[PDB]
Amino acid sequence: SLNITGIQSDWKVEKIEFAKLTGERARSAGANGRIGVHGKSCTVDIARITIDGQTGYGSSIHMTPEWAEDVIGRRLLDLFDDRGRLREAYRLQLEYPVLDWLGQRQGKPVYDLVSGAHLETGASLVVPCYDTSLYFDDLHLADERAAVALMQEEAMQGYAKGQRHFKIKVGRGGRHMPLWEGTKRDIAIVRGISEVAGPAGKIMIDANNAYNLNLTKEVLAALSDVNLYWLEEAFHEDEALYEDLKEWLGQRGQNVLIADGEGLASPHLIEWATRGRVDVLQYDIIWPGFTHWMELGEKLDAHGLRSAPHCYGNAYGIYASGHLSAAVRNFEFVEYDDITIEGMDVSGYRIENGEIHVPATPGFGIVFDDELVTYLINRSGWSEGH
Ligand SMILES: [Mg+2]
Ligand SMILES: [Mg+2]
Repeated sequence: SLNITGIQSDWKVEKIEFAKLTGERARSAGANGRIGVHGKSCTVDIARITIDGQTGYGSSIHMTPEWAEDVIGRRLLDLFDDRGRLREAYRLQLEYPVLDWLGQRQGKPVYDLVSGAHLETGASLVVPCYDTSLYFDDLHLADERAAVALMQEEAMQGYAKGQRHFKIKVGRGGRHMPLWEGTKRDIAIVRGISEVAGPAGKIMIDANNAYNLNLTKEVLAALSDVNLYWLEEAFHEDEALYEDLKEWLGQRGQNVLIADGEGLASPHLIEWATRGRVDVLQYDIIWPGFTHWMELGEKLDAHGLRSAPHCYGNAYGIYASGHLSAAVRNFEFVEYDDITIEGMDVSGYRIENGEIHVPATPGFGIVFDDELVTYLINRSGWSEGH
């Protein structure tokens, strides 16, 4: 719900520029339930848009130079819905540099533009987040007691930077380790980090589909004392099996929410959530993205369902995610991964008390190095202009 009234029909997309910014993760990410080592290396595709002689910056995907050629000249006021929402056709490619621009021009943070009546203007935005960096980093260790320590120490690194909530990767038995040994190792790791997290610490687990329903039940029973907040993708989403699991957790009065949605989602996932089998929805912050999320969040709140936008692989989305919490009431967490992108200043954001602090600086509050971006655009990227 952007405000198209302040927008003039004079304002025109004048130049689109593309660059892939690169970085490192603070600590290398290992394997998950289904695939191998993730690594330390990170990249982000960013577009730089010029309207009315002012530059916007932001994430951009599925945009080839020929996509850009076509959009040049167009009125900014044209790419928007009647209700003040970027048209679908431009959503992935330009939604982020466009929104950034809007804030830059208006001298306002994007979250103020998209504001709900649940939050108020002048009041700071501080959003809960969680540490998502706990991968299968123990697979070189035969000694279960060693593995726990390594995982606890990784968690302490996050605790030291202000993280108080932890998503722990599970499903070691699915592919990478013998099923039983792996499964046991999954439990001992979660038990291990749960100490290191303390009692107020929220623990999430994510199996990246490496379980079935009896494995999940076996795992959850071995964690009934752990402050388990949610359980993410125990197996690919199936209503019947989740209907069996909610009722199972109900019997035992064990309060774990069920989260799902990332990747190639079941096209009936939402409906399954409205029939009460999935509590938390996890579509990616880049794809389908911000504008979709804004539309989706609303429906989700009407149903008293929860919004947890997936984010991993793209640092930029962490910061975007935070802004979205202003447009959705039942927003859950910012999926935080500690990454440093060259040319991408995020120091205006702060991590404290298991919470992310969103700056009042215009747009998405990220300061990009105009120069190195211009250096990268020229070196390996591209430009389209009049
Ligand atoms: Mg996941
Ligand atoms: Mg799934």
